[PDB]
Amino acid sequence: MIIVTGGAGFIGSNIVKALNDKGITDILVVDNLKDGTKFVNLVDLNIADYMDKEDFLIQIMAGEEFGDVEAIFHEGACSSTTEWDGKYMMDNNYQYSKELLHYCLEREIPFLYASSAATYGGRTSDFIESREYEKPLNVFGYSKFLFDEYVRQILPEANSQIVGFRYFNVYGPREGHKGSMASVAFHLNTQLNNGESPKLFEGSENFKRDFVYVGDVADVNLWFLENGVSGIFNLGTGRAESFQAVADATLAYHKKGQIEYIPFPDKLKGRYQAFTQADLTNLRAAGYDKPFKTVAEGVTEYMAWLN
Ligand SMILES: NC(=O)c1ccc[n+]([C@@H]2O[C@H](COP(=O)([O-])OP(=O)(O)OC[C@H]3O[C@@H](n4cnc5c(N)ncnc54)[C@H](OP(=O)(O)O)[C@@H]3O)[C@@H](O)[C@H]2O)c1
Ligand SMILES: Nc1ncnc2c1ncn2[C@@H]1O[C@H](COP(=O)(O)OP(=O)(O)O[C@@H]2O[C@H](CO)[C@@H](O)[C@H](O)[C@@H]2O)[C@@H](O)[C@H]1O
Repeated sequence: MIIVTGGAGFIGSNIVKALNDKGITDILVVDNLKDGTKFVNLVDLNIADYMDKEDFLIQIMAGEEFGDVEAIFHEGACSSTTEWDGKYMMDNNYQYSKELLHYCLEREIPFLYASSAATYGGRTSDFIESREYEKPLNVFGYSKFLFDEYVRQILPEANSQIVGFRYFNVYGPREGHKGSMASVAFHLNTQLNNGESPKLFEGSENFKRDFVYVGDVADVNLWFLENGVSGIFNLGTGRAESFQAVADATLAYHKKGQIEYIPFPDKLKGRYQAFTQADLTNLRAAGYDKPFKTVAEGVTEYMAWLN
C-alpha cells in the first residue's frame, strides 16, 4: 500500500490520480475534511481507506503498522502563506513532518514530502537548494525551511529514500477548495465566469513566478518513487513568467475580459516574493529529464478542465 497525506488536497489528490493511472489503488489517504467540499478531489479516484490527520499522527507516534507500506507521499500541511499562528504552523507542519520522517526511517519506508519555494524568500536569482539561498518571508515558509534543515541533518545516515520537493507556483485541477490560496489562474476563471473583471495585484507587471502545472508535479513525484533518489529538489519549469502571462492565457481561452488592477494586499507587504525561477540543475542531475508544460500550455489545458 501507499499513503498519501494531504491526499484530499490539491497536489495530494493529483498524486493519487497519477497512482491510479499506473494501476495502483491500495492507497490510504490522510487529510482534514473539515471543509467537506474537498471530497470532490477524491470522488472520481480509487483508494483503499481514509484517515483524519490527527488519528494518523496518534497511530504513527504509537508505532502502529498500517500494513506493507511501500511509500508515504507527505503533501499534508497548512498551506496558507497568510496563516500567522506559528504555534499551529510549527506543530502541524514541522513537528508533524518530523514524526512521520522518523516513523518511515525506522521502517525503511520511502518518504517523499512537500517543501516550498517560499523557503527562498526575497530573491532575484540563484534559487538553489542550499541554506545560503534560503530566507523565508513568513512563518509558513519558516516551517518548511526548518524541516528541510532537519532532513539535511538526517540524510547522511538514512538507509532509505528521503526526498523533498520544493514546489514553486503549482496550478491546475483539484485546487477549488483552497480559496484565497488557489492559483491566480483559478481565481481569474472564477471571476470571468461570474461576469466579474479578472483581477491582478497592482505592480504585477514586475511580478514573476515559476508557474508549474500540477500534472508535471505528480509525474515528478512518481518518477522519484520509481528511481529511489534522495535529496531536496526544486520543482518548477525553470522559466519565470509574469502574472500577466497567466492572465493572457486565461483571457485568450475565455475570449473576453479586461484585467483590473487592485491594491496590493496590506498583509502581504514585506512578506511577498516578487520573483521566483527554479534552478533545475540538481533535478536534472538526479536523472529527471522530462520537459515541463509552459504557462500557455498548462493554463489552456487547465481552463478546458475547469470549463
Ligand atoms: N500548491 C502550491 O503552489 C504549493 C507550492 C509549494 C508548496 N506546496 C506544498 O505542497 C503541499 C500540498 O499543497 P496543496 O497546494 O496541495 O495544498 P492543500 O490543497 O491545502 O493540501 C493540503 C491538505 O492537507 C491537509 N493537511 C494539513 N495538515 C496536514 C497534515 N499534517 N497531515 C495530513 N494532511 C494535512 C489540509 O487541510 P487543513 O490545512 O485544513 O488542515 C489540506 O486538505 C503542502 O505542503 C504545501 O505547503 C504547495
Ligand atoms: N500578482 C498577483 N495578482 C493577483 N493575485 C495574486 C498575485 N500574487 C499572489 N496572489 C494571490 O495571493 C495568494 C497568496 O500570495 P502568496 O503568499 O505569494 O502565495 P503564493 O502565490 O506563493 O501561492 C501559495 O504558495 C504556497 C507554497 O509556497 C502554497 O502552500 C499556498 O497554498 C499558495 O499556493 C496567492 O495564492 C494568489 O492567489
